[PDB]
Amino acid sequence: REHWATRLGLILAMAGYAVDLGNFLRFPVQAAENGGGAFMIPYIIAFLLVGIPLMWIEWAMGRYGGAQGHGTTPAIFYLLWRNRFAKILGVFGLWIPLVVASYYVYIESWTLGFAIKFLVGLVPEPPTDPDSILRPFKEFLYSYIGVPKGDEPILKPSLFAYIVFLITMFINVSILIRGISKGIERFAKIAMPTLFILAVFLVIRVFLLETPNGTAADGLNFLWTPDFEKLKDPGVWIAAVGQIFFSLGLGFGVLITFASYVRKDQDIVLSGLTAATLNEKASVILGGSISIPAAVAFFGVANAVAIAKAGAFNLGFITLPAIFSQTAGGTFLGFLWFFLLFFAGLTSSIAGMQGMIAFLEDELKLSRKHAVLWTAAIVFFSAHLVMFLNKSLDEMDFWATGIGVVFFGLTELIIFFWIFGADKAWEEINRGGIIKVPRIYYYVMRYITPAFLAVLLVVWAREYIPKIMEETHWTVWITRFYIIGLFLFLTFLVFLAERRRNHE
Ligand SMILES: CNCC[C@H](Oc1cccc2ccccc12)c1cccs1
Ligand code: NA
Ligand code: NA
Repeated sequence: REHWATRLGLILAMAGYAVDLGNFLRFPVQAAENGGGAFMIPYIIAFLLVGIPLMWIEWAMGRYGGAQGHGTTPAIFYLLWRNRFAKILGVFGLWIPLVVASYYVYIESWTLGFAIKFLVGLVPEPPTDPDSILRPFKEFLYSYIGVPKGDEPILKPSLFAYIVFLITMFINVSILIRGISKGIERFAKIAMPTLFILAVFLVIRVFLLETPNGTAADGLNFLWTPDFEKLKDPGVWIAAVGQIFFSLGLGFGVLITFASYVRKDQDIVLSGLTAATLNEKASVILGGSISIPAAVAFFGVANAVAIAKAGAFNLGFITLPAIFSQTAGGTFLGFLWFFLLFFAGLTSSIAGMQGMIAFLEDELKLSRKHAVLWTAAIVFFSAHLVMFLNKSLDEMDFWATGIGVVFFGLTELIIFFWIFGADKAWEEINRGGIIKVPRIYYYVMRYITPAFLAVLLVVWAREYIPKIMEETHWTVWITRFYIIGLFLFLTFLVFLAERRRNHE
């Protein structure tokens, strides 16, 4: 079985996964809408009661399973719990990241495409007024995606967008086919530094932004000034727990798979806590210093609320490109910005797609080459639903992310710590640990963490399901049809996996 070559490379791969577009876009938007600096109170709390505990647990289950040659949850859940159901529950952690890959790698391709379009200067050049500057870029993006101009829910992506998507897929395969060490780890050692450099460079450039409408200091002001009155809202405390979950990448079965390449007695306590810290630093220091400030600097603090309510997607693909077109040498900035995003995704997409590679290797005894190619084949095929069918992307995101993560995490907690036994689990976490987990975290992992995840479940159940189930167009059933079909298909492979083992 493959293994991580260097302790550093492990942390950089793990952090590479956690650091993504969410760091630079989603996190700054969530903070501004939920108390600003006051949002740090429920965010840090969720990081300590839910994020950190679950991080150690997925690392634990991973290494525990990796020692026995199994990187995926259909096998691992069957080692913690020896039930027919546990294999089935485990399919979700094989199903979830495969659904994400079905649309993320594509979104990742956009950044690459925009990065190229900006580097060669093939971008709109306005013209004055905000809607006169944004619209050429709002339309620039829509021509790439192929946003429907009619009542039809049909996307028509440009030939370029499709070709970049193919190139992007190819790039992923290139790294993935070289294995864990000479591929993922080797790239994590290049990507993360390059990522940091670009972030700092952009940060410095943004602080020097001065327009008649405001400055970057106005952006850091609006973002970090604390509105404690919003801490009364449960929704802020829900968004915080959700964000931490989302930022660390919990519930996707990616940490589990990655940590299964960690050797049996190697540290996971300190190593995980490090990678988790790298992610958070990137979010508050780098990410919160580029997007929101620059937006406020150019449009003034007057629109800072309107900008934040415009969503993370608009901020990153319409707003920020439009601002760069108005700055000295801004075409290059667009290139640095999109190339910054590109790597941030590429370091996550190679992680997300490793779970399916691992399964085919571990359970179906496929070579790494075959396991990589077939995984690429599945993702490429399924993506056409995202590329061509409007709002398919959102349906996959909704189900996979939302439910998947919350439900799976709570499943991971119960199986490992309640079913497999808390004491056996706690030892599994602290074993080989450079530092030991604080004795108080035993109670957090056993009660506080699943309580949070459960209240999150209930709130989530009440607010978002009734919405998607009735008010959405009928075409969502196509996406539902397909993502259900995937789960059935993955059930079947798991079935074939166990039938092959009884023979040998
Ligand atoms: C927070 N770090 C990774 C984010 C996570 O990343 C992934 C998580 C799981 C599988 C993935 C497969 C391909 C690409 C990214 C994947 C997601 C991003 C967007 C929706 S879910
Ligand atoms: Na993150
Ligand atoms: Na990444």
